[PDB]
Amino acid sequence: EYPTVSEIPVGEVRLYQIADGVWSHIATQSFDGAVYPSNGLIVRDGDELLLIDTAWGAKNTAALLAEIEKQIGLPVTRAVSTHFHDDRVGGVDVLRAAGVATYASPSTRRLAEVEGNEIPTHSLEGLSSSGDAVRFGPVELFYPGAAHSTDNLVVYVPSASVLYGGCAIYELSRTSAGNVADADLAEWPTSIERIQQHYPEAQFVIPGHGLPGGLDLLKHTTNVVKAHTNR
Ligand SMILES: CC[C@@H](C)n1ccnc1C(=O)O
Ligand SMILES: [Zn+2]
Ligand SMILES: [Zn+2]
Repeated sequence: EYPTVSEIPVGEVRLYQIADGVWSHIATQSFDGAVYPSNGLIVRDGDELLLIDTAWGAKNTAALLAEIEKQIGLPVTRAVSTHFHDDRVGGVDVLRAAGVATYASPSTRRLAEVEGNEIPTHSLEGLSSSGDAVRFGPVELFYPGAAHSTDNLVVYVPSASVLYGGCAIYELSRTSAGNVADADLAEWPTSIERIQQHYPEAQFVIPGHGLPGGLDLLKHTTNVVKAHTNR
């Protein structure tokens, strides 16, 4: 069973093996009066690991690296943040000090600097236009357009048919919008449709927060965004 926000003390990180060489990482964080789970991805890259997103904070990201060393025992050599928010770049300094090469699009680095969040060192070129995709080792990076944020990327693992949607994709149990302060509500369904059109073969869909599912998380998210738009 997938670890839920109830089973994880703020400060611990769980790993969940989705497929051969693919895991999600799950942390918890307190925010605005509540506790939320948060997902990222780990993808084996030969004898190294590619990390997708921090574990939401320096303390959680330290624990994430410890859990990876304990349960997998391969070095994290590169990390990609999928947008500029704290649940995605909070902990980047921890990764860089541990020798991880940290990456984000110039869009994400720009917005993180404006916001005062941690800034990944390296830039991912070739993702500034909606529908752009670039290979990054064992994953493909995709910019679907503005959704949860203007810079949000999704990540596809071709070998395992795993689509990591990040915060642009909601889990089924979430029936109201989350933090939409930086969102483009008007474009979000269109951006989700680009994901569906580009990855129709996806078998495992991982939202930014909560339980994984299939491609039906995409239509669920569009439904929730439209309902919010209409409120
Ligand atoms: C999922 C709950 C909301 C508040 N949230 C917390 C952190 N990130 C988000 C998001 O919307 O992506
Ligand atoms: Zn966000
Ligand atoms: Zn988020």
